[PDB]
Amino acid sequence: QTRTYDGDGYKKRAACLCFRSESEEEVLLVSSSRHPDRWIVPGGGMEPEEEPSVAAVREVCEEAGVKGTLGRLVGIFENQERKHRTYVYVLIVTEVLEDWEDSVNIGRKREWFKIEDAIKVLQYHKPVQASYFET
Ligand SMILES: O=C(N[C@@H]1[C@@H](OP(=O)(O)O)[C@H](OP(=O)(O)O)[C@H](OP(=O)(O)O)[C@H](OP(=O)(O)O)[C@H]1OP(=O)(O)O)C(F)(F)P(=O)(O)O
Repeated sequence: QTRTYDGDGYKKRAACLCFRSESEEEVLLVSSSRHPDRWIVPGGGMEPEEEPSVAAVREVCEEAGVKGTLGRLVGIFENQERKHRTYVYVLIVTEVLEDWEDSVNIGRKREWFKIEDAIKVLQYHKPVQASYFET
C-alpha cells in the first residue's frame, strides 16, 4: 500500500469508531500487529487520491472485518510523536464478517469495549486514540 502525506510531511490516515449501535455505548477495537496484547482503534493509511471517508471504511473492513453505516467526521487528530494526521469517523456496525483479511493474514483480533474501557486500554500506548472519544 503506497503511503501518503500532507504538505507538512505528516502521514495521512483514516480510522472509524465502530459502534455496535446508534447509542454509541460499545466500540470495536483491534489488536496491534507489532504488539498483539495491545488494543488500537482500527484505521490506517490513505492511498493516493483516496477520500478520507473511503479510506476509513476500507481500513476497518481490512483490520476489523466489519461494515456498516458511515456517520459523521468526529475530527482530524495529529500525533506529533509519530507525525501522522488521522481523520476519525463514526461507523455504526451492521455486518460482522467471520474470516476477514487481517484475521486470515496476520491473526489480528477484535473485541467490543464499553467507551470508558476503550479509553482505559488506549491511554498508555495510544493517548491520541483515547482522545478520539472525548467528543
Ligand atoms: O510502529 C508504530 N506504529 C505503527 C502501527 O502500529 P500500532 O499503531 O498498531 O502500534 C502500525 O499498525 P499495524 O501495522 O501494527 O496495524 C502501522 O500503523 P498504520 O498502518 O495503522 O498507519 C505503522 O505505520 P506504517 O509503518 O506506515 O505501516 C505505525 O508506524 P508509524 O506510522 O511510524 O507510527 C509505533 F508508533 F512505533 P509503536 O510505538 O505503536 O510500535
